[PDB]
Amino acid sequence: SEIMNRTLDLQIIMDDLLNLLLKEFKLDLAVIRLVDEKGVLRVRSYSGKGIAGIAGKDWEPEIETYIGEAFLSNRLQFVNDTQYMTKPLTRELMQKEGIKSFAHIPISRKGEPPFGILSVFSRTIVGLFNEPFLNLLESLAGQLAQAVKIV
Amino acid sequence: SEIMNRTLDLQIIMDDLLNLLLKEFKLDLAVIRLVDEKGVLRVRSYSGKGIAGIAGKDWEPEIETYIGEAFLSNRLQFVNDTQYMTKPLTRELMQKEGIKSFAHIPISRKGEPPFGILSVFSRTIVGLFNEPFLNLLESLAGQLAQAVKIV
Repeated sequence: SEIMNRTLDLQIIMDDLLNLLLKEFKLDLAVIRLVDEKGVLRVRSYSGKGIAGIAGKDWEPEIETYIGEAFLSNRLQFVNDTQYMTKPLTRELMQKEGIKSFAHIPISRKGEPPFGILSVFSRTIVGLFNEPFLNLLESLAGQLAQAVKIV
Repeated sequence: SEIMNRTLDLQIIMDDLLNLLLKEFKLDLAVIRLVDEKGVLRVRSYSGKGIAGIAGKDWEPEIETYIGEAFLSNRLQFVNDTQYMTKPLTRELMQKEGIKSFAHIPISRKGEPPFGILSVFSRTIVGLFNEPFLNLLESLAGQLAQAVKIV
């Protein structure tokens, strides 16, 4: 109940942060996933449209996906131009959704194993993910990590 | 953490229900508020646009508002046509947002004190809230009440 209310507060924090991110940058979709008790990466927050399609499901982390690789290696993964991906069906599925550019960023406290992924997608531009922007996403991700741990 | 995950599941249940409601009916905004520890009605879920305006804040329940009256008396309150409200500034503020019609429905388990309000608004039509539709909202509200209590 107290923990319940802190979790509901956590939700609003996450949702507001993704909404501000989409306002400020040429991203069209953003998703936060958190590991549940069973270790599945569950969708807990998202902003923009597309959650009902390709970028929107729950994931058992696995090295064969970009998102599983980010989580499992604790290192960001990104594609600056979807035309040049090496996974041909996945590439095809994503371009069909209009995705030009994407990134998966681990959500972890400094020196600790990640407990989620921040995933972001532009249907708008390629080349979004230069080092300055990756800097900012990792800052966003750290502030999310902090807020979760609070609960 | 377990309770945390059940609360995050509760969120998705609420959000999906309001999204389905707005799909099926000529409502343009829906809000769920739940009482926090201090007794304030906090916005915990919403669908549609308008949350950043008049229909969107947290409320200390009070008999001088329609929403406080619904909560405090445990009885639904509704206005079928905003042109005929007796609160002149409030009426003016709402019509300026384009609101034609609204309802506040207590969220309670059968025979128990309410622990939230389901508020719904149409910018689309007057007369929405006939008895059949009020039936359905109270059913929605009971299924929400159940889900919260689960957590």
